Amino acid sequence: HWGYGKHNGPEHWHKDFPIAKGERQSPVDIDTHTAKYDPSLKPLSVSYDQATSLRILNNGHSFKVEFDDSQDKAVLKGGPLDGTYRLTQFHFHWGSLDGQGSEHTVDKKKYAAELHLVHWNTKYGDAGKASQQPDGLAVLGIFLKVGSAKPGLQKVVDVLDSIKTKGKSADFTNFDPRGLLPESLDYWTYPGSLTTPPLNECVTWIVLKEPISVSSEQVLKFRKLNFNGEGEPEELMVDNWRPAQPLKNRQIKASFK
Ligand SMILES: NS(=O)(=O)c1c(F)c(F)c(SCCO)c(F)c1NC1CCCCCCC1
Ligand SMILES: [Zn+2]
Repeated sequence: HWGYGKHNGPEHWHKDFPIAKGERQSPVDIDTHTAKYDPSLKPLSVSYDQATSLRILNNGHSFKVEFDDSQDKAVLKGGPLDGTYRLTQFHFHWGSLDGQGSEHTVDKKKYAAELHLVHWNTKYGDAGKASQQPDGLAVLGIFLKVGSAKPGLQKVVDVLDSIKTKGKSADFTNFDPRGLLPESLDYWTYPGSLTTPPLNECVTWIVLKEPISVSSEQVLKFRKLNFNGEGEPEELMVDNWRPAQPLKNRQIKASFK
């Protein structure tokens, strides 16, 4: 199966998922000087007031916090988007060291981690259907740098010892994702893809300019997770990021400047 290692990592994925060499793959490097300010772009509307987190899983690739998306409770709209996108889950990608871990890069700079809040367009009724559409998903990406702790992340990190190995899950209620957001909602946006198999080209990416700060203690807890299932040789879950892919025939638009 696919993963993040030498024999099954990103450079191999195209064998099982030919779309890996497609025209709108993610992530990308965001050239800040080349991104076009678009005064037509709207402020992003993040309405996470009624979010209902349900569970947290270690799936052997990352961990994901999944939400109740059976009614508009936590929705994204505006920005570059037409229509309403419901939040289904968030997850992170991170590195073995603080100088790598993000999927997107900014003028080639890598961040220590990247948070993805995954939303699906309600016009398609369910996330599976939405993933088959070019405007099906909107992923809000937030960079993490290491410095001051993020208090709103602490409830996540403190639960990770309970899901150390692949397949372990736990109930995870009343987590408020508003505590993961930076002050500014200035963003870059472009059409792209899932960053893991099946790599579907179904995502409107919205990448915030302003990172959040997390502490070294917080990211050390991410790096204590394991890729392996219990009983298998121990492999620390680190460097679960896809590198930047060719921009091809895309422009990155900026909501600011
Ligand atoms: N990274 S991402 O935000 O483009 C992303 C989606 F938008 C998705 F909608 C999904 S779910 C559809 C794939 O089966 C996804 F897995 C990822 N990637 C996964 C990261 C790899 C580790 C698995 C944990 C799930 C998220
Ligand atoms: Zn992701």
